[PDB]
Parts: sequence; C-alpha cells; structure tokens
Amino acid sequence: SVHIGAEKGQIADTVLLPGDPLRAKFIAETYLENVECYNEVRGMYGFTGTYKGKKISVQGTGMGVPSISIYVNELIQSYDVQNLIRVGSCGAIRKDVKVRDVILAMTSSTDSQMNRVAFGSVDFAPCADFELLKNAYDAAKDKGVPVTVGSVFTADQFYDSQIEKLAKYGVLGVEMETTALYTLAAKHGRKALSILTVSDHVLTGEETTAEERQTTFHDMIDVALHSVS
Amino acid sequence: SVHIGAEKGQIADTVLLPGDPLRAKFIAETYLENVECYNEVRGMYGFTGTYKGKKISVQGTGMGVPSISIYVNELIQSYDVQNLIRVGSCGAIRKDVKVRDVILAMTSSTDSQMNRVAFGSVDFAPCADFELLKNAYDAAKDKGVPVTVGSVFTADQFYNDDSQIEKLAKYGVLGVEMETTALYTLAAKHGRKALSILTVSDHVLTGEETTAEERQTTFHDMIDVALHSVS
Amino acid sequence: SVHIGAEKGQIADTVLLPGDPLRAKFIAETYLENVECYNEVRGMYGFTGTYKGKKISVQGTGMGVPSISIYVNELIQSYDVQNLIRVGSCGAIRKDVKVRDVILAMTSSTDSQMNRVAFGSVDFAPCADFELLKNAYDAAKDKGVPVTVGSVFTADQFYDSQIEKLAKYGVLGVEMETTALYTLAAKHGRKALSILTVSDHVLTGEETTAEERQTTFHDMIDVALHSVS
Amino acid sequence: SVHIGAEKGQIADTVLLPGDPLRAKFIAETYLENVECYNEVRGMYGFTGTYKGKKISVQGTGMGVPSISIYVNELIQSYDVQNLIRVGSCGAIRKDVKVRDVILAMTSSTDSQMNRVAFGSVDFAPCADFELLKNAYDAAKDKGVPVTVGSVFTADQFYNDDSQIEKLAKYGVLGVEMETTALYTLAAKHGRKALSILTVSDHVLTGEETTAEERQTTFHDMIDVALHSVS
Amino acid sequence: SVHIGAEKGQIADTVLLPGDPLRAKFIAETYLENVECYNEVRGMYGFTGTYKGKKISVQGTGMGVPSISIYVNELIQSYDVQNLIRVGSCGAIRKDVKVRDVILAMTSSTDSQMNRVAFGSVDFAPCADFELLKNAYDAAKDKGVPVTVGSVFTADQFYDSQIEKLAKYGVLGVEMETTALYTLAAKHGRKALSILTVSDHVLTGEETTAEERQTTFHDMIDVALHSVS
Amino acid sequence: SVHIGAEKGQIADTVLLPGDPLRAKFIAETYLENVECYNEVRGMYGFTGTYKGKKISVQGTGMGVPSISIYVNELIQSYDVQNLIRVGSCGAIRKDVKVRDVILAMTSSTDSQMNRVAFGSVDFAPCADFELLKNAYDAAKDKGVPVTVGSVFTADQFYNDDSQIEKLAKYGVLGVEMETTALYTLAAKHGRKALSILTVSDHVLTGEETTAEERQTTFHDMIDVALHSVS
Ligand SMILES: Nc1ncnc2c1ncn2[C@@H]1O[C@H](CO)[C@@H](O)[C@H]1O
Ligand SMILES: Nc1ncnc2c1ncn2[C@@H]1O[C@H](CO)[C@@H](O)[C@H]1O
Ligand SMILES: Nc1ncnc2c1ncn2[C@@H]1O[C@H](CO)[C@@H](O)[C@H]1O
Repeated sequence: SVHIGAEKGQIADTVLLPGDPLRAKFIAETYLENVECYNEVRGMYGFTGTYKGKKISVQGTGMGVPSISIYVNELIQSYDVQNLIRVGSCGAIRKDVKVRDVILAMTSSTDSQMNRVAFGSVDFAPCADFELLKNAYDAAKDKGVPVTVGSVFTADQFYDSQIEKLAKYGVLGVEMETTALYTLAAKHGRKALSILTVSDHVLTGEETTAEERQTTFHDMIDVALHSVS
Repeated sequence: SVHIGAEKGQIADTVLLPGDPLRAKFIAETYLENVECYNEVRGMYGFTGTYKGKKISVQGTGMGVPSISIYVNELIQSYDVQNLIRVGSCGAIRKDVKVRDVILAMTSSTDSQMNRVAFGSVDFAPCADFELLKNAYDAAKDKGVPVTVGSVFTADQFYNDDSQIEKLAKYGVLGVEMETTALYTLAAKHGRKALSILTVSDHVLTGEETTAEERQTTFHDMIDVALHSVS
Repeated sequence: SVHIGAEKGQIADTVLLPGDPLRAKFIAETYLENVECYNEVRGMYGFTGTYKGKKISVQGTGMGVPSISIYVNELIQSYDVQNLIRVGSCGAIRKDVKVRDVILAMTSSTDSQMNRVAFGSVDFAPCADFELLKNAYDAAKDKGVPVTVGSVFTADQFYDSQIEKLAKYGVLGVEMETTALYTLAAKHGRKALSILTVSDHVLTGEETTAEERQTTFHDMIDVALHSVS
Repeated sequence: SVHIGAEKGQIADTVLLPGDPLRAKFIAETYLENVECYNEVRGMYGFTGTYKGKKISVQGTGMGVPSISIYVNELIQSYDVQNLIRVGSCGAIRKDVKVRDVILAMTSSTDSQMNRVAFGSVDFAPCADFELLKNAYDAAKDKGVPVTVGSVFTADQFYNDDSQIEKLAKYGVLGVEMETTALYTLAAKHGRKALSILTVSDHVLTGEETTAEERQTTFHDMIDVALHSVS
Repeated sequence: SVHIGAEKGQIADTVLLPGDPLRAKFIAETYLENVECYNEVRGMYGFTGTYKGKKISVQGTGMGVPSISIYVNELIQSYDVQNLIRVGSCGAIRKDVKVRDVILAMTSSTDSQMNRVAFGSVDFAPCADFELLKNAYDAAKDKGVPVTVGSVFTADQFYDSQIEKLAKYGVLGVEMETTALYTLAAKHGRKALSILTVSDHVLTGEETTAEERQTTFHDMIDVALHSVS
Repeated sequence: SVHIGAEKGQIADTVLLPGDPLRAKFIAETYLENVECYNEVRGMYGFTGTYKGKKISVQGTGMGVPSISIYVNELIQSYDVQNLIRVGSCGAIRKDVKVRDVILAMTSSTDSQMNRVAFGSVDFAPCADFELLKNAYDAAKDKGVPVTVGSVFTADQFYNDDSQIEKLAKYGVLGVEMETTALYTLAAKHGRKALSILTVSDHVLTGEETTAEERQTTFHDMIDVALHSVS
C-alpha cells in the first residue's frame, strides 16, 4: 500500500486509529507487549503489539476526512483489517456532555462532500458497527466508566455556523474523522467504531485540565482494548 | 392541534407509531387494556390503553416524511409526548437481512430534502435515542427474538426509477421505508426519545415475497419487543 | 396494486383526489349515485359512483408528496386511470386571494426533493393538463363561480421561510400534494389538475369560517364534476 | 437605463420580445403603423408603433437568461412596462409536437441557476399570467391557428453534451428555448403580466428540419395571435 | 454554423470577442486593414481584417454565459478557431483596482450553473491559456501599460450578494462571459484569454469618465493585438 | 497556536509547504543553512533555516484540504506568514503532461465542499498570486527547467470509485493532488500570497509509474525553482 510501509502479516486484524501518530506511539509503548513499528512512511507511525494475547495494531491517521480515508482504505484493501476503532478527542457542543464522559458515536453528521460525491441527492447516514459499539458500552458499564452514546459532527474545517444548530438537535461534539471511517468500513463490510473523549467545550470556550485529559484518555484506551479482548 | 382531535390527558407519554391506522387499531385492541379511541380526524386513528401498569398510546402516522412529521410535531408540541416508537415494516435490500429479523434502526439515510432545507451543506445524520434502542435490544435478547441493529433508508418515492437502493445496500444499509428520518430528526430537535422497530415485508432487490404467516410471526415479535422495552 | 384493494374494472377513468379519505367518503356519498367502496386498505377509502351518467371514482391520497405519489402511481399503472383531479385546500399566502376563490393550479413550486432526485441540476416545472384546466375554468365562468388561476407551493413540511418570498413572486397558496400529482401524471401521459379552496391566510393568521368553507367546498366539487361531464 | 437608450414615453405599456433584434425590426415594420426606433445601444434594436389604436413596442432581448433578464428588468423598472410577450422559436423535443403548432407556455423548466440563487432548496416554477395566456388562446381559436398549451425547457447551453432533453420529453415537456424562465420569473416578481408564444424551428431529437416556407407561415400565425390577444 | 453566416475561410485563426457587436465594428474599422463583414446574422457582427500582416477576426458575443457559449462553440467547431480573446469591461469590486488598469483574468468564479451541470459535485475552475496571458502581460509591460493579473467573477444576473464576499477573497471585478469562454476553449483544446477594462466601481458606485474609458479601451485592444503579432 | 509549537519569531515570512513532514526535514537539511526545528506537535515537523540571505521555513501540512487548512490558517493568523508555497506532487491525468514537467498551478478545481459551504450557489475559483507564479516561471526559464502552467484538481478521496478525473482531463486539467484549493483560498482570504509547485509522480489514467531517479531529478528542479523564485 502506497502510504503504509508494512510487510504482509505485520498489521493485526484489529487496529486502533488515533489521529496523532505520536499518540499512536504512546498507546503502543504504554499498553502493548512485544511492540514493533511497521510504518514510518510520512512519519505517520503504525505499530503492532499484543494485549492479553490478542494482536493489536495502532495506526496514526492524520487530521480530516481525506487523510483518514487514505489509511482506512489501505488498511482494509491491502492488509485485510476487520475491526477499526478510532480513539480520539472531540469538542463537546452541549453542556450535558461532561469532561469525563467517554463518547461512543452511533453515527455522524458532516459538511464533508465525500458522500454527496457518491450519492448525490441522498443524505447518507454512516453507522457504527453495533457489535463493536455494544461491546465497548458493556466494557465501560462493567467498570463504571462513564459513557454517553449518541451522534457527532465530522467537520471539514477546524476554524462555527450550525455547530450551534447541531447542538440543538442533540449532537454531542465535533471532530474531523468519523464520517470517513464509518462510511469506508461499511462499504467494505468491515467493522468500525469511534470512541471519543472531550478536549473542550467549544460554545462556552471551557477547556479541560491536563489531569482530566490524562484520565479520560486512559479510560478510552482501556475501553477500546477491553472490548476486543 | 389541527390533525389530532384529542383533549389534553388522553394521549400517553409513550406512543407507538405504525404507518397504517388500521394496524394502530389492531395493536391497541389486541395488546392493550381499557382502550379508548381519541382521534378520528382523517380516519388516522389513535388509541390509548394500558400495558402492565403504564399508559400506552398508538397513533397512525400515514406514509412518508411529511405525513409522519405532522403527527410527530403535534404529539410533541401539543401533547407533551416523551417517547415515540415507530413500529412498522421495511423492504430488505440485502440478502443477509432475513425475513424473521426485527430491525432496530440506529440511524437512517434519506432522499428527503427535509434536513437539507434546514442544514444546507450539512449531511444531517439522524439518531435513535440509545436508551430506547438498548431497552429494545435487551427485551429482544431476553426473549431470543432475532434482532439486527443497523441503518435504514427513508425514501420519498415508494416507486423510484432513479433508485440508488443498489448502492445503499453495498454500503451495508439494511432496508427501505418511508418514515424514520423524520421521526428521529423531529424528536431530537425537541429533546424527546425516538426509535424505529421494523419487520421485513419482502426483498426489494430479488422481488421475493414473505408469506402471510411469516409476517404474522414477526409483527408479534416486533410489538412484544416494543411494549416490553418501555415496560 | 399494493395499496389499493380494487378488482379489475372497479375504478373509473376519472378519479377525484381529496387528501382526507373521510372527505372521499363525503364527496362520493353526497354527489354520486350507485356508490361502491372498492378500497379500505389502510383506511384510505376509494369509492366509485356515477355523476350524470359518467363513472367517477374518489380516492383518498393522504398528506404529502410521498403519500399521494403512491396512490397516483398505482391508479395509473395498475388501474389505467386517465384523468386525475385533486380537490383540496391550501393556505392562501397573498391578501388578493380571497376566501371564496376557487383556485386552479397551472403549476407548483416545491421544496420536495422528488424532482431534483430525477433531474439533478434541472429545476423541473410541473404542469397541469390545459384541457382539464380550461374545462374547469369554463365550468366556473359558466356559473359565475369565482376562480383564480396561478401557481401554488407544494411544501414538504407543514410546520415559513420563503413562503414570504414566494408570495412576492405571485404564488397563491401552500398545500402538500400538487407537484407530485402533476409530475407523475405527465410522466405517464395522463391528465391532471388540482382544484383548491382557501382554508386560511397563513401570513395574517386569518382563518375562514365553517360556512365559508362549506360553500367553497361545494363550488370546488361542482367545478370538478361539471368539467368532466 | 444602461442598456436601453429611450427617453421616458417612447416605450409602450405592452412589449413584444423576440430574441433577434433584426426580427424586432421586421415585426415593427411589417405589422405596425408610424414606427420609431427608440434604441440602438449594442444594436439591440427596439421599436414603437401602433396596432389598432394601441401603442406596441418590440424589443430584441438577445439569447439566454442573463441577456433577456437585463432587458426585462430595465423595461419594468425604468419604463413601467406592464405586459411582456416573448415571440420566438423553440426546438420541439417530442414527435407529437408538430411544426405548425404555436406554443403557449404555461410554465418553463430550466438548468439556469437563476432561481436556485434566489430560492435555495426551493424548485421555483415560473408561471405565465393567465389572463394573457387565455387571451392568446382565444385569439388563436378565433382564427383556427393551431395551438398547443404546455411547458418548455429554458436551456443555458444551446449545445449541451450533458443534455437531459430526452428525460424532459418523457415528462411531456414540449420544447427547448433559452428565455422563458427569466421572463416569467422577473415579471411575476414586479407584478407584471408575461407570456411566451413560440413556433417550432425543428425537432432536436430526430434532427429533422422545417422548411423556410413553413417557418414563414407559423411566424405570421404567432405575431397575429400575439397582437390580436392584446387587441 | 447556425448563428454565424460565414463561408469557409472567412474567419481568422485568432478572434477578438467584444460583447457589443457595435464595438466589434468599431475595433475592426479602427484597428484593421482590408476589413470584410462575414456575419450580420441577428445583427451580431463579425468582421475580418489584417493587423501588421496577421489575419484577425472580431466577433460580437452578446451578454451572458449562454450567448457567448453559442458563438464560442460555433467559432471552434465550425470555423476551427485556435485563439479566442475576450476584450470587454468589468465592474471593479476592490478599491486597489484602478480605473486605468488593464486586467488579465487567470480564472473566474461564477454563479452560472453551466459547470455544475457538467461536473455535479465538482467545483470546476476555468483557466486562461498561460501562453496567451503571458504574451499579453509582456506586451503591456513592454510599453509600460498598467496591468493587473488575477481573478474575476462571471455573473448570471446583472441586477449584489457575495460580490461583497468575493472582493474579500481578492476577486478583482465582475463581468458576464469569462467562465464560458475559458471552459469551452479548454474543452476543445483551444487557447483563450479575457482582457478587461474597468467600467466602474460597483461597491462605491464610483463611475469612470468617458475619457478614462477611451484610453483604457485603446490600451486593451493594443495589448490584445500586440500579443498575437 | 494549537497545532504549531513555535514561539513568535521562529517562523519565517516565507514558508514552503510539502505534504510530507519527512520531506520538510529533507528540504530544510539539504538546502538550508543553520536549521532549527520549531515544531514537533503531531510529528508534523517544521523547520526554519536561511537561503541566500533570507529566512525560509519548511512546514509539513499533511494530506487533504482539512489538514493543510489547519496549518495554513495558523501560519497566517498566529505567525503573520506572508508567502506560502506548496512544494509537492500530483498524479498526471493527461498523456501530454510529461514526467519531467514542473507544474505551476494557476488555479484548482475541487470536489471539496469547503467553498460551497462558504459560497452557496457560487463556484469559487481559487487563484495563485501572480507575482509568485511569474517569479517561479522566470526562475524555471532562467535555468531551463521544463515547466507547464495550468490547473489541477484538488481531490478529497485519493481512492475514488466515483472519480471524474476522466472528464477533468478532457477539459485540460493537468493533474490531481489534495491541497491546492485550500492553500489558494485561505491565503487570498487573508491577503497573503500563495503558489503550488508540483512534480508528477505517475500517470493515473494509464497506471504508468515514474522511476525513483526521475522523481529525484524533478524534486530537485522543483525546490530549486521554489527557492530561487523568492530569492
Ligand atoms: N419495499 C418498501 N419500500 C418502501 N416502503 C416500504 C417497503 N416495505 C414496507 N414499507 C413501509 O410500508 C409503507 C407503505 O406500504 C411505507 O410507509 C414504508 O414505510
Ligand atoms: N433547438 C433549440 N435549442 C435552443 N434554443 C432554440 C432552439 N430553437 C430555437 N431556439 C431559440 O432560438 C435562439 C437561438 O437561435 C435561442 O434564444 C432559443 O431561445
Ligand atoms: N495520483 C494522486 N492522487 C492524489 N494525490 C496525489 C497523487 N499523486 C500525488 N499526490 C499528492 O500526494 C499525497 C498523497 O501521497 C496527496 O496529498 C497528494 O497531494
């Protein structure tokens, strides 16, 4: 695959997808045993290790629909990946989404044109694989890890209009990857889920503290890993 | 309200929404105790009864986004309805979607322009209330009712020469109906809880039909799951 | 046909299309001789009787483009109907549309996506069959029944934006069916017309009285029936 | 106004709008008494004369929505024109539309973005003033001029590889031209009366051409109907 | 060709395209030797003469995308034209565009639907032929003729919204033809350029004087002619 | 700024923008004197050095409109960057576009919805700053570096089953990449100067690949033109 420097058999059937390749390194080095780096192409690191006997890969995606679409498509078509789990942050857009909540995205809205390019007059609604979702939910509920299940918004432009309106329709937060993941996974018959923590409140400008972030990042990765193994 | 002839207090917190008002009569009379008809306007019948210590209402919605939108808006704004559960059918668009499966719709695609009118360049993904969806899932699992959780397509044209159900199937979409996008959107807008529970009435892309007996089974399974889920 | 329980030959070549199936029953029972009910499917009643020797059917359509599209398509493809006349109400959006005017719709604007689904970048303008229209107009003018001829708006959402703008372009009123009727009739080479009365003024909130409604409903049905026979 | 060099009072209440300014000269000089040319700007000629006790003006519009929009806007806003009647040709897109038929356009479809720019998610259907359309119909019937009443397609691209005239024909659309949507929209916006009367110059979907003599006949029939309709 | 009354060989390989056919006559009669008029169809004059040995044609286009599209398509397909140069005016939309600047359009934005009809979900960006552009630029710079190189807006509706926004994105001015010229030329592998003078400032309402217009019109035609010969 | 960990004064006026942060390291270390790395956030490296008496910065942008938009916005708004030059590759979509040609993008088409979100019914054509484009052209000509000036297509989907690169090629579009529309749009919005200089990495519509040696040559030619153009 053009953007991934891996040999046959170097990437697991289950891949965690953080946006930041340095966070990919962090997750692998912190949570996994017998870690190997199978990709340094573009400095977008991919690693493979084991977690409680299960082979797991962790692959940086970059930011935005186009960047994640590249890596998801190559992981699927070139490396036969089956389960794809984004582990990221989002900006919360409602006050009832709390700083410690781990969010499981059922679906995502978008202003990306990726689907209108495919479907024209059809509004395509991306969907998480329910088995992965319910396994993640059960993993959180098993521990007492606070979890909220709803929809997100996949934005094409980091730097406001209608986020305001989307919040009024109960949308939980904004990030830049989920629509692409969910759509491409489903198109190839693979399983996908996006697990998200809150990096801030965008409407009130209320940031989260570094300590709060460290805790929720742990809960997120633990949920991702517990649910597949 | 203009389309529902009910006095305040006649409609329950929790409302099942078949498309067919004759099916609403059937549901209410078969499953519920001490049933009153509260609406006869346009023959779009609505009934209220009790199921295991709880008020349940059953309101026909009619067919298509605009029709169900009217009923859902009025139920929410004039009758303070909290929980809205569509109980209906869809045409399966994948072979792997079996005739016995009860479908729980996480989300719905659409060719309705209802959301584009509101959202412009935003593809709005409508979303089921997860609490209701999980309760329905659990109640199916409790009984062993076969269940599949995924997305549907909310079509504006039952008969469509320009149909892209072929493409939507390749993206894993389970089935086609005509109401869900509207239900999910309008409930979410007013902070109310919504879910669509669907049976399969045929496979659109093979033409293949289900038997009358098969439809009876799965309808029962669907209403059972629906009522047990809200207790 | 899936949604219509009629035997071969039970439905006339000319069908009146009220939205309300109870109004379908009312029209049939009040205006027609030797009435039979050929459809109770979904409680969306269809009846056939005679008016001055001519066989006439009256079929409920329900509300909205999708619902009428079903019944029009089945009446055309399964029952070979030739002339399709909607008899309904609309909300008037201009002050010069009076409470007693019977409206004949030449065409209709819409926010339904039904045509953009078919035509993409093309704005399709639905058109009434002129023969039916001119026959209706002549029937009204013959009696002195007040009639206004122009365009309407076919709305997808009963519960404002741009109705305001449409009024400024001379559009007469708002209803929820005409675009579908006109488009599907023309597509199958059949004849269609929508005859409408005023249920209220939407911009001023000015309602019509029950007596005013009863009179105009009579004038509308009499025009529909006089023009085909 | 910027595109019409007329002084106030030189333009009549009632204006015929050929696309071709040389045809405007022909109409005015052949049919009208005591004719003045009131505009030479861009060679888009405009003439005023009399027909049976009434002032009539004849203004070339040029080709396409943007061009006719300029003339129509200026005629309305600067010259208080009340009645605007396009007299022109279209290509037939159906076999059942005959070369001798004068077309009266009830409405027009378009691939122009002019209305989407204004109306967003609304498909605006432009509409002829019924009084003018009925007067034209009556004047044709009075003479036995063959007439067909229906819709046309207002195209932005005379030459179009991506053309959907095939589909528009299956929906009963009669013919293709390049002006009507603009005329009908802009007149309606300013509360003025508009109508397009059209002859058939060929069948686009067979390629088949009309003779010069056939075009002469039908042009006469069209102008006759037009002038007799306004008396 | 339907709209052009020319015999084979009457139109040069290089055509100047003013919007006004009277300006076509003016340019030909003033700048060219041995002038012939090859087209009077619709009074949309086309002329052919010589400039310093080079055969040159000057063809009126009319106003708007549809009108220019007709003449460009026939000049290309029926008369094999190679180089097509619009010589027109635009309304300047920025204060830094001066009344004496000759504008060379690199590209143009539009609210014409012509390209969305072709490309659907794609924003097509029309492009001037760089060879013609750079030759024009060098011709101006050779003389000291003031020249500004950027983008324009091709409007479908002479009689405001977003012109305001387009100015903020550095767009220079508004006219009604360039998108069509650039798109159709490129589609047929031919060379196109639009050279423009300022007829006024649209935002401040500041008009140019007749003398200023006469000077810039001369500079524009001289640049068009000098650059091809 | 949130994505760039630089203190004020560490980023130059003039910034080269490769997509690949490892290529930014390569450019800065190969071509520049006294280089500092000013950013390590997300491993999207950014370097500042000197070239012939001028500060030059080299910042990885990542792949696609949303990614480069973040970097470009932050460079402009937080670091007062004046000149932004993308140095990268594209896939050729025409046979007449040769592997050795350095491309200077006058404008870019896109299937990104970024401008439609802003502009509605307007097709926004983004535009290179002509001064920068002309300086690059001149510096290529000064050396005899083969150069082609034209448009590209900025794609949202590297892998696209619904691709219209076939049609875009017939309109003379030279090549496909994933960044230019964003660069040109956002620079123009903030009154800054932008240009994209591109090498060809293969022909997408024949499949045909360039050699490693050919890619080395043309990369050198591109960076040479880029640095010589800003002096
Ligand atoms: N194949 C199908 N296509 C569309 N709607 C269907 C189908 N099967 C069942 N339905 C549902 O049944 C109704 C019409 O019979 C629609 O409201 C729709 O919701
Ligand atoms: N086949 C046709 N296609 C498009 N326009 C036509 C056709 N026939 C006649 N016209 C009219 O004639 C003009 C161009 O000759 C256009 O303005 C258009 O209004
Ligand atoms: N054929 C191609 N299609 C899309 N992007 C390409 C191609 N060749 C090079 N690129 C550029 O390289 C990057 C991905 O390798 C993209 O950011 C894009 O800008």
